[PDB]
Amino acid sequence: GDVIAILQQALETNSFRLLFQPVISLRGDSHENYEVLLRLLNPQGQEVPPAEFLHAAKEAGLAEKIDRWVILNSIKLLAEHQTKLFVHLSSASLQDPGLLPWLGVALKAARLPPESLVFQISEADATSYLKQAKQLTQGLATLHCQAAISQFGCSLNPFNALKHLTVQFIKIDGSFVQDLNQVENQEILKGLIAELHEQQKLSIVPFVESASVLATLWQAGATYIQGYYLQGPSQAMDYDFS
Ligand SMILES: Nc1nc2c(ncn2[C@@H]2O[C@@H]3COP(=O)(O)O[C@H]4[C@@H](O)[C@H](n5cnc6c(=O)[nH]c(N)nc65)O[C@@H]4COP(=O)(O)O[C@H]3[C@H]2O)c(=O)[nH]1
Repeated sequence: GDVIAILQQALETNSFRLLFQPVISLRGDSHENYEVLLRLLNPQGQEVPPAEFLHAAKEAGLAEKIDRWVILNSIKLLAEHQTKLFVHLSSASLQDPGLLPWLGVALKAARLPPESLVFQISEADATSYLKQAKQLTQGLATLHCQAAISQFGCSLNPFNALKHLTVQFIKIDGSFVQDLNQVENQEILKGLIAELHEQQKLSIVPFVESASVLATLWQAGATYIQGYYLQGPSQAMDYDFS
């Protein structure tokens, strides 16, 4: 239609919804972690997935505003439990010199505890905008936020990026848990996890949709898992982590 007109209006009328998908600790950590996922609410009140609007938003100069809406609301809902939220950043926000100054004031205004937010950057974006990702993640550390790289492991030399960035969590690409009946894929997954741990990064493995995969990941040493098998995205944070 005019997705752009709809987005412009949505940003001014709270016509978005946050969903939450729990991230589960396998090694005894007590935080109640959730990933925040965004849905646009169309004029009929239906949830529309990021695939249908984030691209057009960025091209129309709206991506930073969408990220600020998500972050502002995450900070709020959080404030309302040892909860930690994983929040996505678009590439536009990576490049935005105003993000850090604004985030600093936004955190203080809600009186948010340290280590409450983890900002997620895709591997592709971390690599494409390496200098900006370096600066942003260093700044996040100064503000006592954490950071993560998601969709990890698909670039030619995925570990090189970590030489430059300040990140505590690494969320590997969902492709790595497909076809785990093949021993080659088991070995690839195990090696990836092992190398992340050598680098003292916490591994998160998503797309867990089966007991065999859950068990394989647990034996491979993954520090956290996520997937429909545990719980899909929901409007409420009521997962039983205990
Ligand atoms: N097959 C399968 N799928 C699963 C499973 N568990 C979760 N998913 C879905 O897999 C996608 C994971 O997010 P992402 O791909 O890393 O990447 C995200 C991220 O790049 C972007 N995104 C979503 N929310 C936000 C947001 O708040 N801000 C920004 N900047 N980007 C967002 O949109 C992408 C897609 O998000 P979603 O449509 O919510 O789609 C999500 C999630 O709903 C599973 O076990 N199996």
